[PDB]
Amino acid sequence: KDLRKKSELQGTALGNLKQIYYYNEKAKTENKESHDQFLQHTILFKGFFTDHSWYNDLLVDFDSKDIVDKYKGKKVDLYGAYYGYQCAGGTPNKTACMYGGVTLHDNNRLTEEKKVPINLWLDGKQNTVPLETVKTNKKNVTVQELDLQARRYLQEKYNLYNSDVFDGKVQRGLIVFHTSTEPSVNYDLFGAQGQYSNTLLRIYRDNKTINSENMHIDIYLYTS
Ligand SMILES: [Zn+2]
Repeated sequence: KDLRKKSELQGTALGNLKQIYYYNEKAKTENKESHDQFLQHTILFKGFFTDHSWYNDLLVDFDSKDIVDKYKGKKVDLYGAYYGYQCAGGTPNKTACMYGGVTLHDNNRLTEEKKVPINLWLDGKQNTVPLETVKTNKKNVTVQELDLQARRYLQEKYNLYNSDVFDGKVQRGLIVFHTSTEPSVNYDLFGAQGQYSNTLLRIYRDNKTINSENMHIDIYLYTS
């Protein structure tokens, strides 16, 4: 297809993708509230981390002040991948970074959690994915929240982000967040830019959320 290939992805790019989607901790937290803005289109959550870990503040970046004004001062829920490297922001080695992942709290919580159906095809051979693979308690959920889970599995079941010598067989792939309404969102499993989280995680900057009810995912893998 018109998919980018593993070959082109630097050894650190492929490594960081693997840390992001497999090795790293996601930032999940409910009923959070922030008034703090930081330079035109980012919200700053003072003391996002309540444990005793490296990072204290979190800096959520978005495409525009439109999205920022949609959440600033509102009770939001977070779910995403955060990074410390090149986290261009305020408090020194204390501010971590995330792109979007912000959701509106109220009325979003579902009665019973939704298991999002993934259809998989490795070289046409439709392989089946477990039903608990990707799940969310949100009526309206970020593509990032679904993505982080969807890709975790492809890392596990398929070593997607492995060097060709350690079974990184698939060399091209596409993930599709097919929704029951608007045009499905599609990602190229290898089309990220850069080799570090600062640019790789930028794809989610649009804070694109979708309807979880009556929706699923399509994953196409090609080992050629
Ligand atoms: Zn579909």
